[PDB]
Amino acid sequence: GSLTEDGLSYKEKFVVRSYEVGSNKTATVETIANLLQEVGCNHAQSVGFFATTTTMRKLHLIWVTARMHIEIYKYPAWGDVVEIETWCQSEGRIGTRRDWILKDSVTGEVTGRATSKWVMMNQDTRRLQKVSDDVRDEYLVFCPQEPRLAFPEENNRSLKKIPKLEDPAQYSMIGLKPRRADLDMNQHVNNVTYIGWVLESIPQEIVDTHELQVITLDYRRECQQDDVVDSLTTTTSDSQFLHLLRLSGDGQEINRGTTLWRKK
Amino acid sequence: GSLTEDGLSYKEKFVVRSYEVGSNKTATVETIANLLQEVGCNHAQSVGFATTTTMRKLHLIWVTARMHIEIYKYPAWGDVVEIETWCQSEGRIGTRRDWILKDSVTGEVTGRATSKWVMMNQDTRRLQKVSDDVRDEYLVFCPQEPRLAFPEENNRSLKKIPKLEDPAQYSMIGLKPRRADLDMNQHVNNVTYIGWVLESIPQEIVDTHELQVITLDYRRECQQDDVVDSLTTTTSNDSQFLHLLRLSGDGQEINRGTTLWRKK
Ligand SMILES: NC(=O)c1cccc(Cl)c1
Ligand SMILES: NC(=O)c1cccc(Cl)c1
Repeated sequence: GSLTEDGLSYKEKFVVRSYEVGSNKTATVETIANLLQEVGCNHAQSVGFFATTTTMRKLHLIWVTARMHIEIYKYPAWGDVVEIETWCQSEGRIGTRRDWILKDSVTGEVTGRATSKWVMMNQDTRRLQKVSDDVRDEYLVFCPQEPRLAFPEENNRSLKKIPKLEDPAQYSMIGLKPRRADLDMNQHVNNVTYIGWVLESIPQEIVDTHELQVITLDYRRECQQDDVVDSLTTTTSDSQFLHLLRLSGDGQEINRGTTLWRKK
Repeated sequence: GSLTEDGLSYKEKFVVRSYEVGSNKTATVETIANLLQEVGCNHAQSVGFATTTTMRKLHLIWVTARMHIEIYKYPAWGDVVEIETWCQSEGRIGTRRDWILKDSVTGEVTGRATSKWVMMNQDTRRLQKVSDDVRDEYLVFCPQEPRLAFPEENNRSLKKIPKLEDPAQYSMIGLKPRRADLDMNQHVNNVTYIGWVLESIPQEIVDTHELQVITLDYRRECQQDDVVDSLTTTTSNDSQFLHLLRLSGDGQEINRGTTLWRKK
């Protein structure tokens, strides 16, 4: 992988692996999400970087995902080369946004796009906060100054408010627990695991006859290593679904989301 | 990746990804096992394939009976690991796939693995010896003189594994596969069983030791709607364990294995 000519974005090529594909012999949305995370990590490493600035480490501040939005037009087949370009943009004091463009390496056509919102949090107390002047100054030199959006369209799917699923849910998958492969190097549950858990409550018949086109996921709270999750889904309609992940016992919300599926 | 000069083995280089590492910032044994499977798939594709012409006609497949992996050094995040793989016929019993892992920079062997595969009818699940017609079709892709990753006289790769007796010292109850655990054929990936074995190892061992050796027997599959119990008993500065995976209800065995851990 490499930073582009202007040093304001990063590109990387990936060959889709045999274990990364589903029953359609194309990459799962979880493989795509893992690759987006990997190209995001290589971008931070290439520019001097958890990927925190000098002041953030001193104050015990980290970047945490508030929302992930992914739209796939074509899932790459096993053996195909996919190229991903990623960049960051400051959204003032609210936080930052990381965006991605996925392309077929052979045709150069855009096969997908993603956008994510990140907020600053104290890693010990878990308290959110606006981004400081000094912290902003440290990372602004790595972001394009004019807006560059993967989802430019006014009133698009990436910024829509998501409601809370009401009981009873139409479908459910209960007792989901993370295993050691679900944890990252910091012993926290990988953000991609939550996408898998959302997808667990989609009926098999939808998975078999439809392809996932859009997934928007809000992150409210973490699932700890010893927590148990219930995944809930209700059809709101192409097929559209409303999703809710909550802790198995008290019913404490961890995530909410929506999916849009297209008939094959 | 590429077949070597003589066309009897295959080599591939892999850069270790951010999500592929554990708490030590080096590749998990499940990442290693996934890579072994990937280089095995690319080898079969490069030589014309994962069944021969006669196998497809008779509805016969290759299934893993045993996997044995020994790691001397786990590659760090960002490191390049090179893996060489080859197959050998073991007469009518079946075949063996072997692997050598090396650090690309030093050329030092950092790991090795060996696996035994048997022929099974896809539909009835009945095993069978390898016929001459099938043998003739794949023998041209194997070295004729023996080439063993584990040449040693009384090495760990061929030791008989006993059945863990109740009560187990440790256990992890109610493990269930999710859609990311399935391969393109909708069967549970062989690497998931390694993860489930490791689930019953106490955290203190994972935190202070490194896994050196894992030997795993495969007896029966876990189906998409099955629930598994992972059982471990210490059999021993090195720690050794006896492992058993069984179906949560009737206690039907699916796997048995052993692990050897060395203090960090
Ligand atoms: N991790 C960061 O602070 C950050 C901010 C902007 C661009 C990049 Cl590459 C990284
Ligand atoms: N899949 C096979 O039958 C096989 C047998 C020997 C070598 C290789 Cl590369 C493949």
